[PDB]
Amino acid sequence: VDISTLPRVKVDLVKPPFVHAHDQVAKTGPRVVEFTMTIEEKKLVIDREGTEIHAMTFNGSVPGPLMVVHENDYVELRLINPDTNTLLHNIDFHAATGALGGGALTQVNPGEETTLRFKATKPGVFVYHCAPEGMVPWHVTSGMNGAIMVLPRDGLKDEKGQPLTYDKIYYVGEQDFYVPKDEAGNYKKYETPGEAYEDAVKAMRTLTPTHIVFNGAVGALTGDHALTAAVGERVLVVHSQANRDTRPHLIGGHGDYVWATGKFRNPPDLDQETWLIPGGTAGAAFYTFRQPGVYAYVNHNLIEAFELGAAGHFKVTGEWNDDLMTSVVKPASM
Amino acid sequence: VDISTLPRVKVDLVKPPFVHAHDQVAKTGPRVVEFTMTIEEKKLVIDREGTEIHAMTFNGSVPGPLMVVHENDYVELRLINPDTNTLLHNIDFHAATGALGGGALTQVNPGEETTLRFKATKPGVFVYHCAPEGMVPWHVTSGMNGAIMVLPRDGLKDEKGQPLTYDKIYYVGEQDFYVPKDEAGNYKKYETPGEAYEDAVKAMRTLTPTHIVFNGAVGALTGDHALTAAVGERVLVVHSQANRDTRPHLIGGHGDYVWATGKFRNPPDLDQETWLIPGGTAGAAFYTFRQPGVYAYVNHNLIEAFELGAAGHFKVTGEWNDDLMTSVVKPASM
Amino acid sequence: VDISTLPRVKVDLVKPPFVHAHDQVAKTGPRVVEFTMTIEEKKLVIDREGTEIHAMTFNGSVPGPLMVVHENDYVELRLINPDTNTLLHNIDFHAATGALGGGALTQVNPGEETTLRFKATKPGVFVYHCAPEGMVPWHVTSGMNGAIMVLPRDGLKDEKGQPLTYDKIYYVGEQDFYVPKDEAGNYKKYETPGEAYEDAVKAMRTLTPTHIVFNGAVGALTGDHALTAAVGERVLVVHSQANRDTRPHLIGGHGDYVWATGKFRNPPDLDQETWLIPGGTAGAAFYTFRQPGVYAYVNHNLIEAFELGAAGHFKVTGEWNDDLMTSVVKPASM
Ligand SMILES: [Cu+2]
Ligand SMILES: [Cu+2]
Ligand SMILES: [Cu+2]
Ligand SMILES: [Cu+2]
Ligand SMILES: [Cu+2]
Ligand SMILES: [Cu+2]
Repeated sequence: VDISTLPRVKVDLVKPPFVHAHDQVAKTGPRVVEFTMTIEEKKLVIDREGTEIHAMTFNGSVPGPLMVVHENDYVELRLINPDTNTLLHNIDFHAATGALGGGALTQVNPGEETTLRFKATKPGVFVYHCAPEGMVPWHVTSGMNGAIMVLPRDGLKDEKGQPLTYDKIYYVGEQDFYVPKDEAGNYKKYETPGEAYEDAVKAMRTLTPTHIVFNGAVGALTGDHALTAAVGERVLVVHSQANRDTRPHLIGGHGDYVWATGKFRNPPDLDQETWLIPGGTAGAAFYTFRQPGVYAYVNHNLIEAFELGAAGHFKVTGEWNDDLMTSVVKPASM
Repeated sequence: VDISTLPRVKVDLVKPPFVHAHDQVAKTGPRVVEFTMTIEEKKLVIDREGTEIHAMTFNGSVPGPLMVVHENDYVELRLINPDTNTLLHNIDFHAATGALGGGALTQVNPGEETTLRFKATKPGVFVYHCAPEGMVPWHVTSGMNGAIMVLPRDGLKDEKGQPLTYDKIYYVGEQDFYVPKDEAGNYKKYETPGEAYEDAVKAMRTLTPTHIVFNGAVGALTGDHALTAAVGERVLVVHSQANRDTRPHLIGGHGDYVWATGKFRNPPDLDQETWLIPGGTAGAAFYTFRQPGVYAYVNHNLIEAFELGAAGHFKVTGEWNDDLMTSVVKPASM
Repeated sequence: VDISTLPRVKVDLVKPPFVHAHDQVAKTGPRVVEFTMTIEEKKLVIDREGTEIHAMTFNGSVPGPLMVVHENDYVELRLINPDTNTLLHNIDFHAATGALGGGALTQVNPGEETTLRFKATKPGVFVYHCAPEGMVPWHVTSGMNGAIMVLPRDGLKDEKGQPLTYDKIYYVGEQDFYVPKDEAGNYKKYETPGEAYEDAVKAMRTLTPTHIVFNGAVGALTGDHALTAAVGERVLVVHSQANRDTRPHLIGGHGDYVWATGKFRNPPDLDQETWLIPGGTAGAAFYTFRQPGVYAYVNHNLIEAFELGAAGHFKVTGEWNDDLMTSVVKPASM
């Protein structure tokens, strides 16, 4: 059908871990869904020590925002590279077919913009990332990645084909950073991107992240920015990792239904404690909360979680179920 | 139903890789299944060189013992921290719902004990581990982890819904250790836990294990402690890894039915050569032996297996099947 | 049935990434399928810098060639170790049952040969590799591994049981090398295998590959050796990794049907962006091309892909579909 005959809808994105408005079950026929993102090179402080890096972002955040469409919609993205940036950038959608996911068509120097359209022919959560030829892992591991969710037109389904409807959704982007270290182990900083590049390559070639964070920094999804839920709410957590495997775990909960490799035509795995999201993938986990209190949500390499940054929190409201768990004898002498 | 009306049964645990007595198919209604574990901080020699570490254990072993219940039983654990220990400990069950898996309710100083109860609402094999706030990966990577199996009340089923009944079960706990090294590469020892802690953190932050072992030491599941089976026996191998991914493989065999991420509501994967158990998970593999002789059971990063310790053996009794395999021409000149 | 009554067919192998002739659906009853491989120790240049290693190969290549049979055929392999080699070698088939996959029966010194037969009782793609007791990871990580495909007798099937027929097949072997480095970071070379062995062990124990390549070298599956396809062709890519996990991704495409852990009795995963092939496994991905142009095929740890070597290309012929993807506004000022 002629694409100029289709409805157009403009999305206004939100910063992760929040997700822009959308309907689970498609309330219209196929649409051209219009998005705009502005690339921002910016300094970011990523840890409690004050370590500051030169991040490369879509729309000012690490991760980039979650885009949401339905299967067989068209995604039309206007990608802007303002002249205040210094580098060449582009975008590759793992949801898309052809031209390196769009990367071959979206190369923008500072001061340029472009508009890409693709048909979202496969349902699932997918990574998107910058990928300039010859500099790909540098851009991705500088934070230049996010995700897109392509919902089935009739929403999510369980392993038996019955509906799964979330009440809340969050997007956790997990980022491995490779901050270059001197021989004593202290981070180096650099005066220009070119002067940094060889030691970024050197740091990356060790394959050992210095930091692994959610939402761009140690502690970002804690305190006043903890995720929230109520007992009995159905929550979908989309989780991406553009470059290394991760093993998400909700401490005190489960993934009731998990698409570990993120593709909704497949039945979910049930009752997961932990699951493996391969580097280069988005996964999604659905959970109905049953207990109030604090939860941690981690990469279950616990060194990565608690020493390198890959941990966030939920604060859950509601009543405690002593049938599901109780302290019979509280800690006491002997 | 009122929990005080339920039967109580006391389990007496056994040391891994053996598993305490149980019935695959539940012979009673739901029960409160009572367990006791005593925490033991102890020196352990982990390799053939004599490297000795200060391990932190549940019940004196690495891994902690396998607990076995059925779905919708209640697990009631008395956790004892004797005054001969020096540290604070607790326990998080990945099988449980709420309070950080129990960790928020089970904090015991030396000289204290506690009793936790939870409902085992989801069937599968699950990790349990110590997780004291601010010291989590140190305790887990000191050996303070084990697993619990929550059987379906009607036992295990194959991908078609027919029964799978094991004749024997073993529990392989796989442990990544991070023994601190000086600049020359030799292990350091320490005089107190506090004096060790920073270099343990430093060692962990390299993300590179020094040792990866089954049942607490290089070679533990070999020789007089090799696993055993007979041709035609059905064996379930439960395998856990609380902190890093592993890729188990039976050299000379297969996983006929594998729950790689350990959750029995899902159909197993058939005919696996190797499978991925993510860090923070227990998996289970069912195999019917068809050939006698020696088998190795490994993490199939073969460096991890054969240089770092992640290898055990089966000794299998019975008759050789030349239809399945034979040497047509034995090795000879030309 | 008496094996001497069965047909014999001799296969003539081809060098990867190509695959010898075969029929998807079995056109005969069960056969003894005869293969010959000659071990070759040889120098190989593995990167653009000219780094040369002493590789250990089956049939002169890294990976060894793909062998193809059907379920319940017998594989009969004549393995030759010419006297021009210096080491002991053998072979373990993950497809086989008993005697360490054949390794216990196939130990050949230089100047010896042997013939092994096994029944291919399970359908899937499987690793094969050398595994001499006490030297296993050295041989495997020197390149001495390949794969075997055991097709179902009625060919491949989708998640619904309908046929999947490929038009083309390729075999990508992915190799992690551990070239020993001095303290300055430069590669060492060695005068004999014995003089190399300790530092190979030392290099392996770091767990950090120096190189991760497809088809034996950086860039091997590019340029005049890029993989090829046409729009509308159905392609199966078999991918093995004998020692470390990998996360394959077709840049600009998908895995339409993926057996990530390689075993065809299981339904494939649909619509994958990226998938996890555990170390010690072969996986297979089926894709129907929809767009022409250049694709990259990578391990989606992009550092591993673009800095360490784990990247190849497809060149795809045919017409561009602007409905699936188009540049609406090409990159331009503002
Ligand atoms: Cu960029
Ligand atoms: Cu990508
Ligand atoms: Cu502890
Ligand atoms: Cu845990
Ligand atoms: Cu060899
Ligand atoms: Cu193997």
